[PDB]
This record gives sequence, C-alpha cells and structure tokens, in this order.
Amino acid sequence: SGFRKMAFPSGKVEGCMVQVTCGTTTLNGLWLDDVVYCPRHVICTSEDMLNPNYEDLLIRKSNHNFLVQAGNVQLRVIGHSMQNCVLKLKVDTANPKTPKYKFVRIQPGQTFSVLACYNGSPSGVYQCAMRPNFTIKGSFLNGSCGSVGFNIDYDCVSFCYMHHMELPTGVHAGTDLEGNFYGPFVDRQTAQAAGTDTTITVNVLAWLYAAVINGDRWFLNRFTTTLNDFNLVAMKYNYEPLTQDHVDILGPLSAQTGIAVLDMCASLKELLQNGMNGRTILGSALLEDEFTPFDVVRQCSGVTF
Amino acid sequence: SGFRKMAFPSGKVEGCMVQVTCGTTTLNGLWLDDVVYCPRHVICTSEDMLNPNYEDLLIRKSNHNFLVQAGNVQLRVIGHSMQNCVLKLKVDTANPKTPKYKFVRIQPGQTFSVLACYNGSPSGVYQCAMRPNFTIKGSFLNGSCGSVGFNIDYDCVSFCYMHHMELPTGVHAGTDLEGNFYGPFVDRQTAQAAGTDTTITVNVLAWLYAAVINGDRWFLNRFTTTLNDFNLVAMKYNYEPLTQDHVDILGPLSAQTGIAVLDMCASLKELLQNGMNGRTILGSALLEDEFTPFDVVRQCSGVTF
Ligand SMILES: O=C(Nc1cncc2ccccc12)[C@@H]1CCNc2ccc(Cl)cc21
Ligand SMILES: O=C(Nc1cncc2ccccc12)[C@@H]1CCNc2ccc(Cl)cc21
Ligand SMILES: [Cl-]
Repeated sequence: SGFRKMAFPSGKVEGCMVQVTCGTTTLNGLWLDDVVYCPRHVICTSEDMLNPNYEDLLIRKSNHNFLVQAGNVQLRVIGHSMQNCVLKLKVDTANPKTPKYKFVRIQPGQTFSVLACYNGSPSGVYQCAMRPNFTIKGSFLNGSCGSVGFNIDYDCVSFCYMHHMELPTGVHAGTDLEGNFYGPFVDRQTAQAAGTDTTITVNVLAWLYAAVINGDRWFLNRFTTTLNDFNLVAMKYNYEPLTQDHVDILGPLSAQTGIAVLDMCASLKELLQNGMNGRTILGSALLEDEFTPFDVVRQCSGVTF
Repeated sequence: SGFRKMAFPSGKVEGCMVQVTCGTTTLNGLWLDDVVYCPRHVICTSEDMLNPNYEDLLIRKSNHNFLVQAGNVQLRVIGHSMQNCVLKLKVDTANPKTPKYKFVRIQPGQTFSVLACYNGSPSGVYQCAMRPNFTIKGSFLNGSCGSVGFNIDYDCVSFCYMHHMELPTGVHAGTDLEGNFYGPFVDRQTAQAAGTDTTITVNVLAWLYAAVINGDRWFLNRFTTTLNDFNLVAMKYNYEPLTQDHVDILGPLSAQTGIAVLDMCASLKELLQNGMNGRTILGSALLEDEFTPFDVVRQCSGVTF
C-alpha cells in the first residue's frame, strides 16, 4: 500500500554526469561513450546570450577551451560539434559506466525523472511531467543547466530531457538529447513566457485509479458519461481532451478496479463541478496529473530495474 | 526556482541492494563491506510470525541456509548473527561498490529517501518522513522488506531505515540499521496499529519559509504569537507542539526571509483557521510537512526573490 511520487533509480545516470567549463561558465554534461553532451549556451557570456550567433561563437573555441571533469579526473576534449541546441564534446575516453541507452523525444503528459546536478555532481532526483505547454515544473537553481531527465524501459536508460533555462514564472525549459527544444523556446536571453497550461486528463484518471487501488473510493459514483460529453466538461475546466487512445491505455486499470474509463470520467466530471468537499484523494486536495497510466501500473506492480 | 519533493540520488544505495532467501522467504538485503543486513523475519514462515522465537528459529539455520544473490552472482554466507530485529550475514566478498556510509537513528520529523526494492532490484526512489507516530507513509508492496531509507549529505550515505512491515492502515514500520524498531512496533503478526498521527509543525513552518524564499507572501499577516499560544492553537488541529529547539532550528530561514519564527507561527495559525481560500502554496492546496528546515535550505536559493 501507499502511493508516492516516485522517480526511477538514478544510479545509471549518476555515472554519466560530468562538469563542463568554458571560460567563466560551468554547467553539467552527460558523458555517454566518448561524447559529452551539454547545452550549447556553455560557450556564451551573459552579453552573448542577448543575441547569440552560436556558429560564430563556437568557431572561436578550440578543444582545450572546454574543460570536462568526471569526478576528480580531467577528460581530454578531442573534438566538438553542435547539434541543434546541444554541444557535443568528443573526449579521448569512453565512459566505462555508460549504460544501455537511447535518446527519446517525449510528448506532453509523459513523465520522467530528473537528476538535478551542480558542478557535475548529482544533488537530487525528482519526478516531473512534460506540461501540455512544454514546460516542466522543475526545481533548479543557477548551475543546474545540463541536468537531464530520463526514464528506464527494462534495462535501457531513455534520456528525454536536458535542462537549459528557467522562464520568468519559475518553470523550466529544455531540449531532447538531440538539442531540439520542447516548446516554442529559444536559447537566448530575450522575453519568453510559458503559455497557459492545461491539466493532463489521462494522468488525473490514472491517479484516480491509483486512489481506488489504494482504498480511496469516496469519489466513485453510479454514473457514466460519453467521451463527447466528458470532453465538453474537460474543455471548460482547462483539462486536455481525452482521446480514444487515452481510454484504451486506461483499459488495464479499468479491468483491475472494475471501474469503466467513462465511469471514472463521470467521477472526474463531478470532482471538477463540485470540488472535493473537504476531502482528499491519496493525501492531496488537488487532482494530481503527474502520474501516467504506466507509472500507476508500474508502482502498483513493483517493476524493478 | 521551483520546489519539489526531492530524493537523494540513489546510485550509491542501488550498488548495495541484494536478494536474501531463506527457505521459501525472499526479501532485500543491504550489502556493505562483507556484511548483508536484512530483516530477521526472513527466517520465518507466515505461521511463525504470530509469536516467533527468533533465537530458536535462527539456531536451526546454518550459513548455507541463506542464499544471497548480488546481480547474477551468488555470494557465499560465511557467518550469521542477529542484532535486535536485523540479521547480519557475513559474506566472503566485500562489496566493491560500498560507499562511504554510517548508520544513523533518526527522530520523528526527519526526512529521508527510500529506495524501494523487490528481489534485490531497485524499483523506485521517493522521499519520506518519519511520522510523529513512528510510522512512514511509504509505497511498498509484498517483497519490499529490506528496502532502505537514507540521506546523502556530502558523499556519505547515512542509512536510517530498513523496511519491515505494513500496518493495517497501509502505513509502514521498520527499524534503524542496528535493528531497533522506530516506535512501539514489533516484528510479529500480532494486533498492532499506528497511533494517532499528527502534523510535523516545524516542517510546515520550514515549507512556509520555502514559499517566501520562492516569492510568495500572500499568507503572511501583521500578527505575532507567543510560543505557548501558538501551541495551544496548533494542537487543536492535531499539530505537533513546536519546541524552543524547533524555533532555534528555524533561525537561519527566519534571518534569510526577515520573518521572525513567531511571526511565521501567526501566519500558520491563520492558515489553520481560514484554509487557503482557493490559493496554493508551492503548488499545494494542503500544508506540507515532509520538508525539514535542513531540506529547505539545501533545495532553496540562498537569495530570497
Ligand atoms: O535560465 C538560465 N539558467 C537557469 C536555469 N535553471 C534555473 C535557473 C535559476 C536561476 C538562474 C538561472 C537558471 C540561463 C541564465 C539566464 N538566461 C538564460 C537565457 C537562455 C538560456 Cl537557454 C539560459 C539562460
Ligand atoms: O508486513 C509484511 N510485509 C509487507 C511490507 N511492506 C508492505 C507490504 C504490502 C503488502 C503486503 C505485505 C507487505 C509482512 C507480511 C505480513 N505480516 C508481517 C508481520 C510482521 C512483519 Cl515484521 C512483517 C510482515
Ligand atoms: Cl534526526
């Protein structure tokens, strides 16, 4: 019993975190095989960030301008190139701790673990969701750039996020490991803002199934709804539309609890229209949307890595 | 910016998790140097658990009755002893991945990371607090016994908890790494229940200071309180008494924000009376009590917004 915001074990990623320094800027890098990946803004001064020409700034740097420190060992940079908003530093040593890995680009609503790092040293691990507005509500301070997000699918680390920036509302923006930003953000110190966010409906439903599995049933009711009527309600409350794919994905949880997906939708509709009336669900007074259906099944079945 | 329930990176502990089997019972063990620590109830069947005589059950076991598996390698047990509710299995191989570590017994209110494991394989990491009633609200399924709780301030792992059991309310009980239970619990299937739990007041105050550091002040008021009047009110909401030690511990956060501890106590008193009136504090509609003053200082910026 119990249901916690749980991150994947971070050990496989901790063994890849390094410190990258270019001039006065120090941030984190991800060392996989003989390449260290880091935000390309490591080459910029604060003034360069106002309007950077990354190709021009990079051509002025040599391999020795990049200092890469892995623990108490200085790695030798033997090559450098840029791929979108990521800088790839070829080093003369393959990381002996490189796990089985892939680079995957995730969709909004998908969750991942973040290993927050400073000076190439992991400081903490937490679970995030890619918001529908493509930001993450992370917890990052200055020096955290280059920290990565990941999932583990069997014994393979799927890296999905690299941290680049904090927006004025305190939320975060980053790229996949191919350097493509999530969201309409640019790696420039210019006016940028998170768009209006919405709630990840399929995740709220998954979490309501987790609450039922854990014995919290007060919100269940005799009613059902159609997908069309439920989506009218979802639109009204700034909830993401629920698709037939989401309904299909919730099938296993629906079968385990005996509550049809549209029956759980009728509970959610009632919660949106009336609130919780002083009650909580899994210790929360808000509807939680940062657990996917897969996270719920995984946590309630004890999948190991 | 941001404020998340953050766990320590789990890698140093993942490299210590092993599977311990005695007969038909299998659970997790913690392999540090040449010793594997695990709950002594690994020697019990379900029938033995009503009134087990552990000395009598253990004297009937030899070293080769304990099977310890570390990855795909079977370790050889060369000695065994019981210390309180923990079984210590001496093995013929020192764990090459043994981090710098210590065993620390914590007090209620302290937080720690839990690396939930099954069959010696880590499944997830989450943050917990030792409740005032000496239970933890974990997320554990059958097979999770032997999973451990820890903190990693600096490069030293301080192991503070080993999981033994789940109480009827779905909360969890365990021991320190010397096998002494937290609370009045015993490793026996006898009628046991968690006592009435209370809110960890010093942690709620620490979290309100985190909210102020992160730029929110809506909940502050023009009032102060005496420590005794604060306690008289807080106890009516099932909050733990706030002691002068707690006031002293909140000194650094009080100095950074410029809000006196008793001034923050008055804000907490008002929040208990009014609720949040549709507002949230650090993304929560409830007062959070699983961040200590130390956790807030570690996670938050040293500069108030
Ligand atoms: O956002 C950035 N870094 C940070 C990242 N995360 C949390 C931070 C907290 C506090 C201060 C900085 C933080 C940097 C510096 C500001 N200008 C800027 C512009 C574009 C890009 Cl790609 C990066 C940046
Ligand atoms: O509590 C125990 N195990 C578990 C531990 N954690 C989460 C569980 C979830 C679901 C089922 C079991 C779980 C065991 C078995 C039950 N009786 C018992 C009595 C005393 C002792 Cl020390 C251990 C136990
Ligand atoms: Cl303590």
